[PDB]
Amino acid sequence: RPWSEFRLTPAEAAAAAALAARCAQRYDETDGPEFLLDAPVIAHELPRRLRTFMARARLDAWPHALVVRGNPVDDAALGSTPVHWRTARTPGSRPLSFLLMLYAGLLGDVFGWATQQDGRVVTDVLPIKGGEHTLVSSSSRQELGWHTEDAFSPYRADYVGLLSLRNPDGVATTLAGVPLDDLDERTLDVLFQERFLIRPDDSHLQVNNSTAQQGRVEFEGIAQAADRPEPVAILTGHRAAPHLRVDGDFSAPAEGDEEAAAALGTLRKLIDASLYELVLDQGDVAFIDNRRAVHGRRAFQPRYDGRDRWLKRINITRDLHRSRKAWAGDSRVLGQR
Amino acid sequence: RPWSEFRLTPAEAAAAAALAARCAQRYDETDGPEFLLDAPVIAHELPRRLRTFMARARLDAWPHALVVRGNPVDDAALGSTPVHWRTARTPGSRPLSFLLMLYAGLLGDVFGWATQQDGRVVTDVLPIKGGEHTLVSSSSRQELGWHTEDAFSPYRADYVGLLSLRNPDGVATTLAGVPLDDLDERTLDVLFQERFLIRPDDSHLQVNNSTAQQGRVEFEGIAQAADRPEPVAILTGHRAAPHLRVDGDFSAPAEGDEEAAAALGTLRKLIDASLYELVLDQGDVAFIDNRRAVHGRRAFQPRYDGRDRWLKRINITRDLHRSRKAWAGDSRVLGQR
Ligand SMILES: NC(=[NH2+])NCCC[C@H](N)C(=O)O
Ligand SMILES: NC(=[NH2+])NCCC[C@H](N)C(=O)O
Ligand SMILES: [Fe+2]
Ligand SMILES: [Fe+2]
Repeated sequence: RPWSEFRLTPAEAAAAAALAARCAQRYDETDGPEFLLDAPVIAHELPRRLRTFMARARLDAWPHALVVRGNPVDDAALGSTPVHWRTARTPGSRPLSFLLMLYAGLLGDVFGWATQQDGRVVTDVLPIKGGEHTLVSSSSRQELGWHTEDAFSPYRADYVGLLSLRNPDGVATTLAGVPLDDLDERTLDVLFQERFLIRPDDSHLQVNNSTAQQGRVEFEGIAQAADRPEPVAILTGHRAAPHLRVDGDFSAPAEGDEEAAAALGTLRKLIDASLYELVLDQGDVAFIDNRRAVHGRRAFQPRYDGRDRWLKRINITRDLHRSRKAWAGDSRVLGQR
Repeated sequence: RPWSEFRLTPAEAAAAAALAARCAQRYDETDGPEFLLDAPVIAHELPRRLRTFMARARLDAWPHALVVRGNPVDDAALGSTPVHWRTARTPGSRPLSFLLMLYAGLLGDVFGWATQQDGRVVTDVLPIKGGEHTLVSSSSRQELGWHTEDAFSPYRADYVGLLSLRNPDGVATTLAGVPLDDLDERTLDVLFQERFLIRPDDSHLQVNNSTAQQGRVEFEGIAQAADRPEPVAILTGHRAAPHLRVDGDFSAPAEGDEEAAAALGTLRKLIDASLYELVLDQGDVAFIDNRRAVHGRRAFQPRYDGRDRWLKRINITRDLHRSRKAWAGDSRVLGQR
C-alpha cells in the first residue's frame, strides 16, 4: 500500500487504552496546558512495538500516511454522535481524545488554530445537518475535495491525525501523492515557482466558529490571506520527491499567469486520476503526511440518527517554533492580525 | 541565565550511563543504521525527570541552549585525548558517544555531513597540533569566531549537541542571541532581506577530510556554495524573536550592497558586545539552539600532553525530510553535487 500500516495486538491496544483512561482521570482536558506539555513524555509508556513503528515509519521516505489499526471503541460507552462539533466533547469520547493526543505526541508538537473550531487542539469531524454541501469537514453529501491541510498557511501541519470514533458505513478518506510519474519537466518547473495563490478554506471563516469567538483579531489575518494572497509555489524541495502545497477548491494561478494556470490544471487532472481510498474503520488512526499527500473524503449520505461517522482530528508540527510569528498569545493556538 | 539548565542527581546520572553502556555492548557503532533508528526509542528509558526537562525546555521560547550537568567521566577509563579526530573513536570514549546520541534522540533526528569528518554523525572537537590558528573547531590559540553551525546550508542543524569529555582548564564556549535590544528597525528590516552571502566554512574543505574521502561528489556542492553563494537573509521569522543565520568569518554583504554591509557591520559589533561564556566542564552536555544563538570557543593554549580539552559533537534536525534533496545516498549524511 502507499501508506505504512501497524495493527495493535489486543494486549497492546488494551494497554494504550488504559494509559489514555489514566490520563483522562488525572487531567482536566486534552487541550489544557498541563496535558499538552506532559503528553509527549507520557507517550513513552505506550507499547514498545508501537513506539518503534512510529519512530521508524516517520523516517521512511515513501509513505503518504502512518495508519494504526485495532483500538477498541465501545459504541454503547461512546454514546451518540454529536449534532455539532461545539458539543462534541462528550464523556464517552474523552478517553479516545486523550489516546489520539498520546499517539500524536510520538510524532511532534500538536497545535490548533484561533480561527477554527474555537481554537481547539483536538477537533471533530462529523456531519452537521444543513451543512451537507459545504466545503468544510462537516460536509457529507458533497465530497470533501482533496487538499493540503491549511494550505494557505506557512505554519500548516506536517501531519494530520485522524481517529475514527465510528464509521459504520465505511466512508473513505481520499489520498493522493505528487503525480511524479506523469508530470513533464516543464510543468514540474512551473509548479516549483512562486506563481500560485492559495487562500484560506472556509473552516477559518467567522460563520464556522461560535458567535462572540469571532470578533477576535486572528480573523483579520485570514481576511488578509483571502483578499491579498501572496504568490507561492505548489511544489518545494527535492525534484525527485517534492513536497506538495495545494487545495483543489482554494488554489488559483497568479493573476493573468496562463503557464501557471496550465500547470495547475494539469496537476488537478493528474491528482484526480491518482486519488485512492483509505477507509478508517472504528478505532483506526491515520497520521497523514501533509507534505507528501493531499487528502479528502468521499461523498456520503448522512444518517442524523445518532450513529453518524465521527472522527477526532489533530494538527501536528515537527517544530512549534517555526510558527512563533503566529503564536496568537499562547502558544498551541495559531493566528495573526 | 540565558540557557536552560538541568543537573542530574548521581542516581539519574548512573542510570543514564548504564543505559549508554548497555547500548555500547549491544550495537557495533553509534553511527550504524541500527542504532541511528533505535536510539530515539531507547532514549525513552532515560530518567523521567530528564525526559521531562528535555520535552519542556525545547518548547520554551527563550533559552539559547539546553544544558545537562553531572554525567560522570573517569579520566583513567577515558584514556588520553586523541591527536586527531580520525583516531578519536577510542574504547574509553565509546559509552559517552552513545550517551550523547541517546540525549540527542530526545530532541530530534541526528545527521552528519558527507564533507565533514568523513561523514561521521558523532564528531570530535579537540586541538590538532599544527592547526592552532585555523578557522575550524580543532583550533586553539586562535579563538573560534561566533557562528551559526553550517550557516551556508538550508539544511543546517536546529540543535548542536556538545558533550565535554574533558576540559581541565575550563575553556569557555561562547554564545550570543539576536541583539534585539539594540537593533534599530531600519537595520532590522535590512537583516530580514535576502542581501547577504554566507559561504561554507573550512571544515567542509577536502584538506580537512581524510585523503581519498575526498574525491567524493559532495565536495562539488561545497565548491558551488563558496564560488556562487545565493543571497539570503540573516534574520527570519518573527520580528520580535527572529531566527539567526550568520557566521562572523564566512558572511559578507551581497556584491556592492552598502546598506546590507552597514547592517552586517552593526550586527557584528552588537554580537561581539553581547557575547557571553558557558564553560562545559567534564561530563556537561549542551544542546545549543542553532536558530536563536550563534556560538564559538575562546582562544586557549593547547597542552598536547594527552589531557587536552575534548568534546563529542552531534548535529540535530527537527525534521530529516527537510533535507531530502541533500540525502547524499543515505540518509543521515548530507551533501549535494
Ligand atoms: N477543498 C477543501 N474543501 N478544502 C478545505 C478542507 C476542509 C477543511 N480543512 C476543514 O476542516 O473544514
Ligand atoms: N567562524 C568560523 N570559524 N566558522 C566555522 C566554525 C567551525 C566549524 N563549524 C567546524 O566545526 O570546524
Ligand atoms: Fe483535511
Ligand atoms: Fe560550532
